Amino acid sequence: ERPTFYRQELNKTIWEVPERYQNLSPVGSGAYGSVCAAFDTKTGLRVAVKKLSRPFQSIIHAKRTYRELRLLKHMKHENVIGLLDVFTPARSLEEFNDVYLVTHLMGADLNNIVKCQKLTDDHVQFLIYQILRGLKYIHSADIIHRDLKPSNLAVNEDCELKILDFGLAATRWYRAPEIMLNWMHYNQTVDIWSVGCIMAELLTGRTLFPGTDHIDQLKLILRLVGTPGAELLKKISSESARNYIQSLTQMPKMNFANVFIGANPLAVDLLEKMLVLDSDKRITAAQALAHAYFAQYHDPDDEPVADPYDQSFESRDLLIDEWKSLTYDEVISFVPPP
Ligand SMILES: CCOC(=O)n1ccc2ccc(C(=O)Nc3cc(C(=O)NC4CC4)ccc3C)cc21
Repeated sequence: ERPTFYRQELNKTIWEVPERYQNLSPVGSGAYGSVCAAFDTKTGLRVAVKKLSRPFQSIIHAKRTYRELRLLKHMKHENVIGLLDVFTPARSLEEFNDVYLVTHLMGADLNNIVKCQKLTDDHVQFLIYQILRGLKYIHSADIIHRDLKPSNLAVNEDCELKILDFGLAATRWYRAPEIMLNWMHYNQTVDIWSVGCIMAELLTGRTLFPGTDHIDQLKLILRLVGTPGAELLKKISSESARNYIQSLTQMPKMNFANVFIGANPLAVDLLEKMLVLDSDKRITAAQALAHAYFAQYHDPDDEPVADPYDQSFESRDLLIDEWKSLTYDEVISFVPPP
């Protein structure tokens, strides 16, 4: 039986949700719609509810809506956000215009927990191990975040973490330089770069690359990692592209031990492996988990990978109505987790 729904205005938008979700409180806007904290009267737990913004307005919005719902329905890991529920106030495909997604709230994001504090080495080990374990899983399904930052990390009172907003792509401080140089031949280690920026900041209490704009962001990144070496310059196919980066003023690579003074030598070594300018030489999520830095947390028998994920829809050029219908079927066939 279809639950009883109720209307409420929040941030100049109507929210129509089942009666099971009580006390909606706005927590901000997060990936193509706003998010409310709510109390789930069925479980007694606190949930995050997202109302997608104009999900079937255009073709881009309709495909993005399908992409997100398909991703959420597949993702089943401790350090990756999962779907608790998906609903629409619509009674038919014809009336179907709104999509709401329900996940765990955890408590807060990584920014409100760290709040620019210099964290202890063991605390950093726990936080980074969790992000990496989550990324290993996401990456094994051929899914990348491409915009990982502290605000996409939902964290518990016990510092248990879940990654949010992966597979869909604000601050540019955690962005891989290859994305900003628009190399468009990049791999899964764009996420590893972001992990490196986060880890350095948790260790030092300061943003590693706090650029003021697009130009300044690259300038700051190249000051630490250096201008591209001979090996990386040979890999640039377009001469216009090779002429652009080799005009950003030469910079030698800094020794990280002379930058992160007093830090655990194993933390310095892992940062060297995470913040390599050449994406082909940058460490993977799986390799990073096996690094000596995580010796206390690493368990090769409890670092699972994802089941095969069918994302052939990505190559398809369909009409709004076809993406809408495909999304509707995914809503009605949703099985809540145990
Ligand atoms: C926006 C500000 O939010 C906060 O400050 N937050 C603090 C804790 C917290 C927990 C969850 C959320 C949140 O956005 N949840 C969510 C994620 C996805 C998601 O990750 N989707 C992509 C495809 C994988 C889809 C649906 C929801 C409900 C926000 C949260």
